[PDB]
Amino acid sequence: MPKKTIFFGAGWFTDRQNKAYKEAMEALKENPTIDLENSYVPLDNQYKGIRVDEHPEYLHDKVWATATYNNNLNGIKTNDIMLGVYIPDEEDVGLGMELGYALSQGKYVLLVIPDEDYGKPINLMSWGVSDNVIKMSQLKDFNFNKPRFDFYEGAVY
Amino acid sequence: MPKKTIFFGAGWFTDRQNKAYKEAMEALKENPTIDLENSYVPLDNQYKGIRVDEHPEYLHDKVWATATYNNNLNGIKTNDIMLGVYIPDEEDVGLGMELGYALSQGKYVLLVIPDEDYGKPINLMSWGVSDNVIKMSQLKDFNFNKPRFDFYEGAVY
Amino acid sequence: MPKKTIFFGAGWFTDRQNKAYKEAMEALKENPTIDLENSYVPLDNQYKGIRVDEHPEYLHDKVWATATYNNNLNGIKTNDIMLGVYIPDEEDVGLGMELGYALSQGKYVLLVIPDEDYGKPINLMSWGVSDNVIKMSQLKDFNFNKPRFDFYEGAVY
Amino acid sequence: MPKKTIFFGAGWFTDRQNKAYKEAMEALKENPTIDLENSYVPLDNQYKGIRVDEHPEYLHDKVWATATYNNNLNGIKTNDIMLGVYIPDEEDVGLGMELGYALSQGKYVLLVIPDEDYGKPINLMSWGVSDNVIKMSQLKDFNFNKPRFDFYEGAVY
Amino acid sequence: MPKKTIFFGAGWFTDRQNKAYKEAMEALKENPTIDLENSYVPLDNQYKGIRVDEHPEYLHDKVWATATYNNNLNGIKTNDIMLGVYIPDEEDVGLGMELGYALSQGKYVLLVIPDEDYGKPINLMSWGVSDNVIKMSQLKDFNFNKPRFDFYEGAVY
Amino acid sequence: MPKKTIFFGAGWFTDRQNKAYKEAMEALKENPTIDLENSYVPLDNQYKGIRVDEHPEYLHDKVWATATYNNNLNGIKTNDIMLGVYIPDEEDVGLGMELGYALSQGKYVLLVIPDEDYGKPINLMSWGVSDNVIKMSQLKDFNFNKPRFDFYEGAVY
Ligand SMILES: Nc1ccn([C@@H]2O[C@H](CO)[C@@H](O)[C@H]2O)c(=O)n1
Ligand SMILES: Nc1ccn([C@@H]2O[C@H](CO)[C@@H](O)[C@H]2O)c(=O)n1
Ligand SMILES: Nc1ccn([C@@H]2O[C@H](CO)[C@@H](O)[C@H]2O)c(=O)n1
Ligand SMILES: Nc1ccn([C@@H]2O[C@H](CO)[C@@H](O)[C@H]2O)c(=O)n1
Ligand SMILES: Nc1ccn([C@@H]2O[C@H](CO)[C@@H](O)[C@H]2O)c(=O)n1
Ligand SMILES: Nc1ccn([C@@H]2O[C@H](CO)[C@@H](O)[C@H]2O)c(=O)n1
Repeated sequence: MPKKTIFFGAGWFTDRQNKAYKEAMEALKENPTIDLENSYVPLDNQYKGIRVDEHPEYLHDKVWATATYNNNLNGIKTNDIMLGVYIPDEEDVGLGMELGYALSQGKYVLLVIPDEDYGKPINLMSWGVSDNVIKMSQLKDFNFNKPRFDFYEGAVY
Repeated sequence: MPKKTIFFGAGWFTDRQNKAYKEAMEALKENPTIDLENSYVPLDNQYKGIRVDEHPEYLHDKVWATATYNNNLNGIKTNDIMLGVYIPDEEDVGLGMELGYALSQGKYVLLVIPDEDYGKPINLMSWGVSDNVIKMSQLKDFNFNKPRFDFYEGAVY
Repeated sequence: MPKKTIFFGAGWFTDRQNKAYKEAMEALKENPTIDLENSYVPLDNQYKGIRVDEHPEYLHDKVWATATYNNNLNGIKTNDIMLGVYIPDEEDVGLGMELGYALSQGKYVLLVIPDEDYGKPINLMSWGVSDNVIKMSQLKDFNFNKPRFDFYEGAVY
Repeated sequence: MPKKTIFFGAGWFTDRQNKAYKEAMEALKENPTIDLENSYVPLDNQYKGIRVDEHPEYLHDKVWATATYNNNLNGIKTNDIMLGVYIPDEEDVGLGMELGYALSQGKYVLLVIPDEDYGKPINLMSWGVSDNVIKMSQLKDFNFNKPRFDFYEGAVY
Repeated sequence: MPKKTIFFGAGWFTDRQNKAYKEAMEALKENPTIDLENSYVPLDNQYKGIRVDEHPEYLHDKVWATATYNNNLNGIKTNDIMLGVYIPDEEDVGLGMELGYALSQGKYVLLVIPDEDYGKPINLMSWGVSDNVIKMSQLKDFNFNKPRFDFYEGAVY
Repeated sequence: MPKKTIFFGAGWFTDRQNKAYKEAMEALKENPTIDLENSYVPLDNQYKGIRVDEHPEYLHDKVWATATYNNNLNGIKTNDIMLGVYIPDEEDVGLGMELGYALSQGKYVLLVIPDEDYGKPINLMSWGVSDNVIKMSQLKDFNFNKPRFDFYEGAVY
């Protein structure tokens, strides 16, 4: 079984983000076509250790920001597949940027939406960058070695 | 006097977005380095001239979506400069994607924030993709012939 | 009145190609949004000014080929708009490659088909790379300052 | 033995295409550096099942075309190597486009020509996009882990 | 008379670099196809207006470096043509990187070599990235509206 | 243990280059995350055999140069990681070009500097293209499966 690495695109601000985060991570743990160990998970890759939760003064530090921004781009460009954990009611400008970067870097762009949310409207441009969008319950068995193009069965605005 | 064209990146989904939209458009009309006539305004380039909020029968039309998505990419790639009307409290996933696309197309990426909001934290990834960020009241006089890189006078989250 | 430059993508290997070539060139001469003088015409930019059909000693010259190939890429990348004079029944692999290159360089990709052939099926991949396709008789009046995406009024095979 | 995946670029219209198709497929089956299972073969990836042979009404469907076009680009961008089964007498605009896309996506671009045809003239731009061109009989033993640049020993037009 | 802008690629780290710098700048002032006013000159675009050789406190400032690096990339991407003032005996790693970046941004890459040095061997990779190379005394009259590919009249090492 | 391939970017002119070359090669031989066998080493990939050491007439041959230039680009684009063996006192325009190419091709760009030299000033643009710069003694244990962004702890000019 060949395995692909992913960039774990996902917010961690809100309760719905955190729930979807935990679920997507569990699905990837079960997916035999994913090498999670060698995948890039932003939350586990805080520059120089420094946790911004505990030291918010770093949010005005240009060096911290440059390094964190660059680490994210690096994580996208050096991994096989771009994953976007996507909450239709809580769409994220940062994830959006990353989707557009991933597109430019020639990566497959997979959005994953919670089953309870699948079908709800998403932004045209999110709809368009995506090569495919699936429900959370399909993530554990998605074949990342044979990724295909498909359309969201759902609304755009 | 050389003139550049822009892509008008902006949400139109809240009252603060719409207010910023109207102000930015007025500033561009007054800027002697911008050719607004030959610029791309997404809201005037929707497929078949139809907005999905005014004709919700198009919410699941895949042809309308494909064409509108593609028209936007074309608007970014064929114009000189990428503009992002940006509300820190109401950031737009669609604009984010477009910032990433613009970066891929080698365009200058200028964010413009209402004066009342300038200085407030913005998303890391918006901070990073952007080449520069200014107050709404600076847009009318910005020299688009000599565009330069600068850091936002403001924090990220 | 702003003017754009074009790369003149066109075969010259059949009578219908050559007829379309001559017509497209005449239309461009009359289009007030085109600067034809500073446009790239492949047939005037062959290495050492020599065409391989008139001097078949060059059929295996690797230097002539490298230079002519590279001159074409340079012609696409340094001009505003990619034009493809396109015969549905006599499609050209060389033009196809160039359509792909132009896409990579972020150029508007306009196919122009003789009126007598407009509406006939074209290759899927030509249909997709193209931003738009028009009849020969529309080329003289096309506004290259406001280029937009549209679907071919026609089938694919 | 590391293995690479390919996109199987090849027409299936004519008798010469079909013969070369069958031969190239057999060679890849024998090549220990190719993972054919996880490679993208357009003919086995018809969108939503729908075979256009049996339902030609889909050739005027914009959604079918968008999806099929995108599936092909996706198959090129997500695989390691671009293969072009190339018939000098029957050159294909669609394959051409794909070669240019593959180039832009940073892939090795390998043309394979039937032994009976190797040496016959090919288009300059096909000659140029290619990183290498080989005879059909060399495909089964080509080392895809150590791909090199070389010139076609043959004519261009 | 159409005018193009340039990025002024040049070292300033030896006497021969500086002499070539001054000569190239004078030639550009006289070239009727160049808009020098709206061109990017790296030495006038250092972050905070400070040169590290005049203020060595900035030798380890990561913010100064990030901004100056980014300003240069922006200068290449937003101007029409990439110029490289090139000393065969004193080749510059920084300019080299920029040649590669310019290639990525689809810009014409023109090297200009002092007359006294024109014809001397240059690095293979400089020879290859360049679209063309000329003598300093040709820069004042070069037609930047019709830029073409040519091989250096000179060797590589 | 997954393994990545590299392009071995390094000069071989001077005594310091040759020493660093030998050391970097030995470190890669010891690194379990590198597949050196399938990596691209320019010095072992002389076109058509022809060694330029022994036949310097090839330095004025345009075909030799085209092929060697292209083989290098091909070696960068088809491998996972770009390595630059970097001597601060002897910076190389060719390596510079390759770094910029690698960046454009979405590769991780790792500079490696001799321990005796680590901390010495390097060009701004080398500092910027790099995703990371390490000392020679860290190369044997660098985890190429989890590459990260970091800043040189050293001077720029
Ligand atoms: N402080 C921050 C803010 C944003 N991010 C990146 O941006 C996405 C969420 O906006 C996430 O996918 C994440 O990669 C980050 O890493 N750190
Ligand atoms: N229905 C829609 C939705 C989005 N957009 C594009 O995306 C941004 C707004 O999210 C805008 O910047 C716009 O380009 C659009 O054009 N039409
Ligand atoms: N001998 C040749 C052959 C091809 N071409 C380029 O490719 C297209 C014609 O196939 C044309 O669009 C042209 O750019 C060329 O320039 N010279
Ligand atoms: N109806 C069609 C037409 C074309 N193609 C793609 O284009 C190439 C042949 O033109 C082939 O390589 C194939 O990928 C396709 O998939 N379906
Ligand atoms: N301190 C520095 C060092 C380098 N540069 C850029 O890189 C080239 C000179 O190496 C120049 O072409 C210039 O663009 C710079 O701008 N500032
Ligand atoms: N004659 C030459 C000259 C240069 N090179 C490539 O350029 C880098 C050193 O300049 C090296 O990294 C090497 O790839 C080459 O291969 N052959």
